[PDB]
Amino acid sequence: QEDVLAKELEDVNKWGLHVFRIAELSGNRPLTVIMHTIFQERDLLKTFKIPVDTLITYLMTLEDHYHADVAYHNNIHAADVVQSTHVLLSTPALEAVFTDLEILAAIFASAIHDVDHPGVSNQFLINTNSELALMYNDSSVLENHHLAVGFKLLQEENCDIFQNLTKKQRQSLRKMVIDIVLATDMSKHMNLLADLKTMVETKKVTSSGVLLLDNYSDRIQVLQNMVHCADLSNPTKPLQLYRQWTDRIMEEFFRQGDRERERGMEISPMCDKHNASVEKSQVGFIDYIVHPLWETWADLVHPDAQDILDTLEDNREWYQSTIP
Ligand SMILES: COC(=O)c1cc(Oc2c(O)ccc3cc(-c4ccc(OC(F)F)c(OCC5=CC5)c4)oc23)c[nH]1
Ligand SMILES: [Mg+2]
Ligand SMILES: [Zn+2]
Repeated sequence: QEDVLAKELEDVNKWGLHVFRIAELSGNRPLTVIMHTIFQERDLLKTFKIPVDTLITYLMTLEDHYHADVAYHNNIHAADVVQSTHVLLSTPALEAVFTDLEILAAIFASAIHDVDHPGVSNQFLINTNSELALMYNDSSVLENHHLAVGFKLLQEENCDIFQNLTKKQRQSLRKMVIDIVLATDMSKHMNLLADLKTMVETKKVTSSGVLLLDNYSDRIQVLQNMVHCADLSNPTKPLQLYRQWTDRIMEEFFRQGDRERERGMEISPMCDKHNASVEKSQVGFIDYIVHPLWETWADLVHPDAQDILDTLEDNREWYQSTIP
C-alpha cells in the first residue's frame, strides 16, 4: 500500500489529484498525508521549525474533528481544498508574490476551513435555533466555529505546529487565517466576487509580469478568493472527481431536507430527494456561481488558469447534455 500511496502523492502539484484514492490508500487520512506532503514540498517544516511529530500529531487530531459520517464536508473535502489551494499558490502569475507566512496561512486556513462541519448549512442552524447559531449570533456561524476549533486543537498535547514562530509571526498568521476562513462563508460570495472583479479591472503587474500586491487589503483579498475558488473547485475537476463530489453534496443536502421534514420546516432549495434535479442544479451552480468566480480568477492570473476554465466548461456542457 505505502508504495502505491507514495506514487499517488507524486501528483500533489497537479490539478485533479485523485484525492479519493489517496483517502483509500492512506487509510482515511487524506488530510494528514496531503498536508504532510505539501509541507515537505514547500520546505515549511524547516522554514518554521515545525517538528515533524508535532505536525503529524496536529494533522491527525484536526482530521479526527472532521465528521466521518458527513457525506461532503468531511476530511476528504478538506484535503482537496488544501491541495487545490497548493496548486493555485504555485500559479505563475503569483510567483514569489506571497511570503512563506502567507503561504502557510493559506494552506493552514484551507486545512481547518470546514472542521467539525455538522453537514447542515448556516441557515438551517439559524432556523433551528442551534447552539452554534446562538453562540455566533447568526453571522458566519460555521466559519467562526471552524476557526475556533482549528486554533483550539493547536493547544492539545504536542499539537502546536506554530510553537517556534515569533510572536509577531503568530499574530499576523492568526489574523490572515481568520480573514481567509471567514471569507468561505457563501453569504459573502457575491461581495467577494464583486471585489475580485474590481481587482481584475485595475490589475497591476511587475517588471517580472507577476501580480503586484502593495498592501494587506489586496494580498488577503487574493488569498481569500484563492481558498474560496479552491472551495468551489469541484466542477473544474476531471469529471470522475466532479461527479463524486456532486453525489456527496446531494446526499448531504438530502439528509438536511429530511431533518427539515421531521421538523415541519419547509425544504430548502435542492434538499428534497423527492423533487430533485441534480443535473440542472449543477448547471445552474456552474452558470451563476462557479463559472463567474473562476472566469474572474482566470482573468486575474491569465492565462495560468485556462486549462481549469476549460475543464469547467466541458463539465458544464456535459451536465447540460444529460438533462432530459
Ligand atoms: C448561504 O448561501 C447559499 O445558500 C448558497 C451557497 C450554496 O450552499 C453552500 C453553502 O452555504 C456553504 C458551502 C457550500 C458548498 C456547496 C456545494 C459544493 C459542491 C456542489 O456540487 C459539486 F460541485 F460537487 C454544490 O452544488 C450546488 C447545488 C445543488 C445546487 C454545492 O454549496 C454550499 C448554494 N446556495
Ligand atoms: Mg465551509
Ligand atoms: Zn468547504
